[PDB]
Amino acid sequence: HHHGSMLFTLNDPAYLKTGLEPAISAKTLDFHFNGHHKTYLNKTNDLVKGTSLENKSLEDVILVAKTTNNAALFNNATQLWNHSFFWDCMAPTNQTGQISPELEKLIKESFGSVADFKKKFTDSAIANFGSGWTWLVNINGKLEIQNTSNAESPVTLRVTPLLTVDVWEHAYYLDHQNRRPEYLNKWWEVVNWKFVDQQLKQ
Amino acid sequence: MLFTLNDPAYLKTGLEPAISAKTLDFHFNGHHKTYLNKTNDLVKGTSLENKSLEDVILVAKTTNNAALFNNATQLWNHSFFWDCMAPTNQTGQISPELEKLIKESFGSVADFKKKFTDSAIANFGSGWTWLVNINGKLEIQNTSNAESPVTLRVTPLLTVDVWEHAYYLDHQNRRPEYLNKWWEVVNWKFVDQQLKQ
Amino acid sequence: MLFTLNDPAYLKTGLEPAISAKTLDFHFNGHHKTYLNKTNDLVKGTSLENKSLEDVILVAKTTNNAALFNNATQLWNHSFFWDCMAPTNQTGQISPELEKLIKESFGSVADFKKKFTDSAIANFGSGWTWLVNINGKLEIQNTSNAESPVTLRVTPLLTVDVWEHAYYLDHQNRRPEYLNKWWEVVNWKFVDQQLKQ
Amino acid sequence: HHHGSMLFTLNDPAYLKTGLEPAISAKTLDFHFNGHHKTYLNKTNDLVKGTSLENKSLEDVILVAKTTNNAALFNNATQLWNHSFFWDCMAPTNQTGQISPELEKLIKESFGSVADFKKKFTDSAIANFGSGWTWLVNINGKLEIQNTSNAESPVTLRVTPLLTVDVWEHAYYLDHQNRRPEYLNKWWEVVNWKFVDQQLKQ
Ligand SMILES: [Fe+2]
Ligand SMILES: [Fe+2]
Ligand SMILES: [Fe+2]
Ligand SMILES: [Fe+2]
Repeated sequence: HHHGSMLFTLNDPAYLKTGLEPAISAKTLDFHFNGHHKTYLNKTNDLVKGTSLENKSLEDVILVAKTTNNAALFNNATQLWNHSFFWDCMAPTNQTGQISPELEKLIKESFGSVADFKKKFTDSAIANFGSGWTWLVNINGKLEIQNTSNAESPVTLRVTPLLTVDVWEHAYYLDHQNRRPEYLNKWWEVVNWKFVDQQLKQ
Repeated sequence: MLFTLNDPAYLKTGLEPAISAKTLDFHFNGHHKTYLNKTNDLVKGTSLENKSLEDVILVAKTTNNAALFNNATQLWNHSFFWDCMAPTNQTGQISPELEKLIKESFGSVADFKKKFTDSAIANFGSGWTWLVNINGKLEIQNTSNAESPVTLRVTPLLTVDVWEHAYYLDHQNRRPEYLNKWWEVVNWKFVDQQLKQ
Repeated sequence: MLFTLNDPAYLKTGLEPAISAKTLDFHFNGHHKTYLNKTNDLVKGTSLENKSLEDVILVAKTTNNAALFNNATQLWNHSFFWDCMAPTNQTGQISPELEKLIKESFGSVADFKKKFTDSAIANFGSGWTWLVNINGKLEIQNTSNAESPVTLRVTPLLTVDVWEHAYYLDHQNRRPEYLNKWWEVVNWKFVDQQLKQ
Repeated sequence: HHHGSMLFTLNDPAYLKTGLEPAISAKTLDFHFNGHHKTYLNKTNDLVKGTSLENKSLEDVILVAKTTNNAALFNNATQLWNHSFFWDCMAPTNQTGQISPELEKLIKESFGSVADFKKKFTDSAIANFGSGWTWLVNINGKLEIQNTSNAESPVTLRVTPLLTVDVWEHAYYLDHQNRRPEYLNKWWEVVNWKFVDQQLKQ
């Protein structure tokens, strides 16, 4: 069938060892990336080998898992994608850039103001019960805030994800314990707005 | 501009032996127009006015709006469903490209039909059974109630409706008999056109 | 020993104008007996032999056994459904006890019926709409597919089946008209007995 | 209308300050009980007061939330109950007691052996994806293992809960981070078997 075996791989986030203070500590990123993310990577790779999914791209694996209702594969493959997306969403504070004019317009149009968007994104992330994610998605020029639970993700949907925050407790418990609002508040300072704008141009 | 529907071409003729014109009257003039009315009502006076149905569906899904998602997606599902069928003498045939991908994912066309049929039979409650194209690999997907691959980064090729209203008047609980007769009204040229858009 | 059903006393007469004898023919002899045989098939050769249907349902629910849960609970749901109805001349009345709890919980019987009815209309897809007693406080519950309060620490008082097969032959897409006329067959004697013991 | 208003309350677990080493540290119990459990208690009391659920038992409030699909009420009220049950399920390693011959009888029958039960329960709890709980329940004399998600709980069901472990990440992340198997491994050493026996015989 093939003799060109491939697996998924992960590269260190550039800020892995220095951290994302004051939002996310270097300690948290160690357990988050070397623990959770690599666990999802190894499990996705184990479940796909020796099957018709070997060598398929991660997004094809995610959509096959979703359409065939394969829970174990969906949970690991989509968690593998969500964290890779999550790392691009953030940067050390001095390297975040700013909201582009074009992106600022669509935030105003969909939410009134940038300040209002942040509060509604934050309140939505706080209200997201249990493990999951809160997303900013672009629907053909209209922006929306989406909550998902556990590994569910808009990567499966006909939308463009612009931004996500992880509210699984492992994303913040070492630094913030039960104070998720304090986690989300400081997380705004590490949002990589250069990436959000680049996601908008596609 | 409100969303609108046009009668399926075979509305008065029916799709015997799968679906009678009687059933099509209730299915289109009842259920499908009901979904159309609710959708227009839910969108009227909102920021969703003058947006496509697909945008309306994805807005409903991403914002977890059940009432809007259920009616707008059901509105899309039936329009796709009607396009998937034709009277037995106007079905066309499975294209060489499509047979090729069917054989790849399921071995043979006969095997595909079998598994597709078993999947629709196993689909408990209300819902739909779909054939989708995932970047060159075909898959059979069951969805519940109004759920639909129209939300997903996949291409739907074919669907059969297994809500009981799609078949109860002609077949009552004989859903297997509905599905196997349903194969005779599959609009294969539509399926092939979905593969090559 | 394996589970059994006995014919509803009114199987040949129907519940006109709510449910015809024909609908009852497919509803009982088709679906309900199908759920019975599959429940019987799944518990045969297993540790569930000898256990009551309720134990089987709770075992299926706690172990996430979908096939066993769907069949066994639908098997219970339909039995409870039949006892909830009677021919229009044999429905009995709302007792003073139940009437007090209805207006305590819902304001008036008129507001209750409207809201129970509005609830069943809103119960999207296949499912059931229930009146339940929670230690003296009553509530309206919507469930999907085979889901049921029989698993819960509540006492069920009344249910209407809104699977489309429950009503499609008599009312097709007119679920409100099925519910409107379903009220005339509510075995209000039975609902009051559920309120005791 | 009456003149004896009531509220839900919590008492400190007896081991709150000593901890449950090596399974759960005193620091975790501080955030878990004083943080999470008390937050669930105040939200439950705040949601019911001034309503027709005021002065109703915790179990009645839960079934009303569940039957009427009241998400905010169900999540807080049921989590209030889940943790209270969880604290009774545990005791310091020197005060756990032993499995009674009658409880041992039902375990062997439903699971083959006590060794096989612990593995199944542990494997079930490791596979419980996201936030949730893993339970041992008695169904009219037959025992079963149940996984639930987020706040879901057999307190809603016509069964007797015998034992639960909390697998929300806040239950273990400060002591064990992503090593949930190691948390569950040590958690067996703090299981209060005499509480499990009392649940069976009541
Ligand atoms: Fe994470
Ligand atoms: Fe339909
Ligand atoms: Fe039914
Ligand atoms: Fe907890």
